[PDB]
Amino acid sequence: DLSQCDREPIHLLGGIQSHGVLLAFRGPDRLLEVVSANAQALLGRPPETLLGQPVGRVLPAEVLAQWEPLVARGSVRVVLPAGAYRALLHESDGLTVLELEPAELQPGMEETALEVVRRLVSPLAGVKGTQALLQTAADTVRALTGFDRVMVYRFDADWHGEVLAESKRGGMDGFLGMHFPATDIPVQARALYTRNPLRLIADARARPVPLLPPVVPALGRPLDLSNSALRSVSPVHLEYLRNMGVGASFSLSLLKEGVLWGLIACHHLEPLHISHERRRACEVLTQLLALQLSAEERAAEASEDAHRAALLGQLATAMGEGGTLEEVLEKESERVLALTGAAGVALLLGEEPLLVGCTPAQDEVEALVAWLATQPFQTSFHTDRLGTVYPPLAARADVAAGILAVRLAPAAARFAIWFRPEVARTISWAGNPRKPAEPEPGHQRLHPRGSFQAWEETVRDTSLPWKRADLGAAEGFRGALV
Amino acid sequence: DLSQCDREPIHLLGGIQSHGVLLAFRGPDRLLEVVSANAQALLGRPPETLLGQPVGRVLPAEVLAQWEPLVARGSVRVVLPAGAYRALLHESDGLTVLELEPAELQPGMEETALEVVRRLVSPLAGVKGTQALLQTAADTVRALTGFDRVMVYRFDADWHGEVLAESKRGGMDGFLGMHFPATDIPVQARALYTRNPLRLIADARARPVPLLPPVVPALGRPLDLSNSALRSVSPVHLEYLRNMGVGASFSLSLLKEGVLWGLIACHHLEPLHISHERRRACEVLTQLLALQLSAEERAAEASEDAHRAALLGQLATAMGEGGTLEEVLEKESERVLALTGAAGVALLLGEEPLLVGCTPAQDEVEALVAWLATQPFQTSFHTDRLGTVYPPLAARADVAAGILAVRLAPAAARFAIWFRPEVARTISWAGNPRKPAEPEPGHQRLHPRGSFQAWEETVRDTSLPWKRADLGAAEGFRGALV
Ligand SMILES: *CCC1=C(Cc2[nH]c(Cc3[nH]c(CC4=NC(=O)C(C=C)=C4C)c(C)c3CCC(=O)O)c(CCC(=O)O)c2C)NC(=O)[C@H]1C
Ligand SMILES: *CCC1=C(Cc2[nH]c(Cc3[nH]c(CC4=NC(=O)C(C=C)=C4C)c(C)c3CCC(=O)O)c(CCC(=O)O)c2C)NC(=O)[C@H]1C
Repeated sequence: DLSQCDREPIHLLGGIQSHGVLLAFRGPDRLLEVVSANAQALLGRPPETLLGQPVGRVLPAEVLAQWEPLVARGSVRVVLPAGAYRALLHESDGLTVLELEPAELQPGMEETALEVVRRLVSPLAGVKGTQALLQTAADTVRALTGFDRVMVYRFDADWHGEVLAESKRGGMDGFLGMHFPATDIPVQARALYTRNPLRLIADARARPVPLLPPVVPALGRPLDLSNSALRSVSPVHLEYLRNMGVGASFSLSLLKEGVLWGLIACHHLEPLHISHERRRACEVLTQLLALQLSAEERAAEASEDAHRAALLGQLATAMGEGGTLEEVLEKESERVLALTGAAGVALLLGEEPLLVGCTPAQDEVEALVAWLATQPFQTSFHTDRLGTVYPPLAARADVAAGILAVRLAPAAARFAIWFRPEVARTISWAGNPRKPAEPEPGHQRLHPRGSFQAWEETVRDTSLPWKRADLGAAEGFRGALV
Repeated sequence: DLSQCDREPIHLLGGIQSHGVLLAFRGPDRLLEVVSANAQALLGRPPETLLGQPVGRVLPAEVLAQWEPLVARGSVRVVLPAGAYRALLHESDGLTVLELEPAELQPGMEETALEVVRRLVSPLAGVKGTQALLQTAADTVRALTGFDRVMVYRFDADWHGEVLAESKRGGMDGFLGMHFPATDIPVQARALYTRNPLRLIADARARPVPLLPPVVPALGRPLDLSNSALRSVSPVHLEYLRNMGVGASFSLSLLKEGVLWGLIACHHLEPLHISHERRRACEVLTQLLALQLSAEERAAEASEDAHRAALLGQLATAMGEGGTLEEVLEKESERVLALTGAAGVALLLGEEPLLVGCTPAQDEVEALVAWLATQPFQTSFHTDRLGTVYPPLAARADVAAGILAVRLAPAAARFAIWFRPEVARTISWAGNPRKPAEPEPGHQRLHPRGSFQAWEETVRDTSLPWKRADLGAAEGFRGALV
């Protein structure tokens, strides 16, 4: 259900967080289009005052002369009196928006950065697990920027998600694992993330400063301030940081193959600044988890479906050692129950069901196969909510929860299905998971939570997942029987 | 192993490189043991002289401070007068050694080092080949190292291999797709390569130079300068250079998962040098493609094994429809002869076999199992040399070149086998491999082979090797034939 958590158009508000410089260019005489109320404490003149006029009469040697390589390169180094700010510019509406903001100072970066990166890619990164991949990312970002707590909050199925890391200064709180809403990083904000990796809400205690003059003439709405290394970000997300204990919340975003995954998310007690170049090399490490993820949750399969096949290669040479349908589906479906580690399986190869492991009684099954000739799939329907499809076989939530359809033939109920059950689970939310975002009488003006204190919920009457190798252990066993 | 190339004790050989100054202080109260030849140049005295004399009673004030921060840190920033170098050390045989050796002249070395990490990484890399993947990185090695000819090359099957990547400058003789030996980086090299990537012969033409006193007081032979940086080399490797465009080598490990997937040398037309940090930068990137093409085989497998589920599926729902095997197979033949990377096929199910496609004569299909049942296997026998281990069929470079077996019922002579042609496939060999290195009258000191021109090896035999997602389509079939 779309809501104004999603609705509300967070690219175009009134640009930028108060340490910036947007001076923007309709046409070939540059000309100053959308300026910045905060433009008098760099430059020397007020903005209004050169809003109508060229970059001949605006920019100083420093930034101006390297307006050439701006185009050429993407980044340049204006080192004008105030110290050393950045620049960064792309095309907008009819706009060559020069951005521009503070610079890094230390040679650290390469040396710091590197010693850091070779942590997150050693001789063999994954000797004791994937947690140890996840975490180092966390460790290194919090130790590469210089922070307190960070995390690995990944989305799942619902676009829900949970934090899967922690590195800290013994004396904050956290959010260690705890599942907490899908009504946070919503579709308009977290789809602008496939596009615009990195954020910097930082001294997100302070106020947002406007542009000039609100509507960027021609267009109608504000600018398009989405691709801009500065976005002042919404209230709805900042009223909420203020209840959380955040001057700055960084968030370094993620992806492997043209899908999201989760974020990085660095909380800090007071507010901090990270440079174009080094929240760009933040990006180079969040990028570097998304590989070694891809790599060997992939390769895990290969390895881990040899040790599956051997269990097929066993129940195959059974086949080889004397015609014995029933009796050799009996013994080597200890090894079938364990193909997909489960508690049973009933088979309908014509007669009744020689049904073996730890499942329901014939009566129930027979009522199940009929009902299952009613459902629409090419080979194998599976479910992990046995009530949510066929609630006759609810109360069997203790040995049933999912089944593994394989139609052994066309216009027939010839089959085999098995019985995977319910499991504890304490996915723990950051307050009652029902109410995530709660407002005042009318329902147009809504605010944050103000909570996060481990209100538990019990994912229950559920089951496990169905790893690529389950689905695939079946289509090989189709051919076995035929 | 094999011939005066054989034995040579290539590490413990004394003799170092002339821009660095190796020397260790054995003993507890840390006392200068053996000093290195052209040891002064930086050290101000005659080498021999100060052969007793504690840590720093000898080597300056400057380094005496630094003495402390390298015990702890591995690496320090020494700076005497003569531009002045920095030692990276270890503890390579009871004594614990200097490697006092140049520096980074300009803080770009790192600047560059990081951004060429980006070229070889951005998610959307390897999206126009893996020839290109490999190459893309290889292009950003050479970008740093300065060098004038980079390789990146793989050892196939044997411990031979072929230059399968280039990237030279102008008028540079090139091995683009060219090919050469095994007796180059021989047994001795690697065992030494797996533990420390990197080797540098930089004035590869300037002559080594002793280090007093060729054999260690309390041990026997020359040092054992195994792990080091201004070592030298078997007096032969830099020897099979003086008869090439020899600049100075620079080679790396790509130890892929466990084993040595090859390496990547680069030489100039004359002298160069690179630094401790720029070496490590070298190192870091060969870890890279290595990790990269691990993640690519380990992937494109997963693609194949899923790709021929959806084949098999097709197959089994021919298999479970009509009258009998011979009938269903007639068409589905072509579909199974698309599985063992499909070439041809047998099918000895008792009766006179079957030929479904391209095959030889029913006699030769029986005279195979006559041989096969007499010799070993639990199942199956991909030999692509099928005309040598079994030459009754030693002329079938049309119809059969290897085969694929499968025990259909085990302890019983029913198989189901695959014919798989010879394949003409040009090979441009470098000089004559019937000349690894021509020796002198005696056969006891070898100089090398001093020519390397295009050498044709159009082979007729072998057969496009069966892989995992090849071979792998068989375990299932064992199960199918029943
Ligand atoms: C009615 C809409 C609502 C918004 C708007 C909104 N939500 C987000 C996303 C967001 N939420 C969190 C929470 C959080 N605390 C942590 O420690 C971590 C990670 C471990 C998370 C995810 C985060 C971090 C984010 C976005 C990442 C970030 O905040 O840096 C956003 C994104 C902000 C934007 O404008 O881009 C918006 C706009 N918030 C609500 O509660 C509801 C009302
Ligand atoms: C009779 C014994 C022989 C030796 C002894 C020997 N050779 C080497 C070095 C070596 N050869 C190659 C191959 C190679 N890599 C490339 O990129 C190219 C083309 C430009 C070629 C031909 C390599 C890579 C190496 C070592 C890499 C390097 O140069 O650093 C060594 C290694 C000595 C050491 O480990 O320090 C030994 C001991 N070589 C012969 O050909 C025969 C005569």
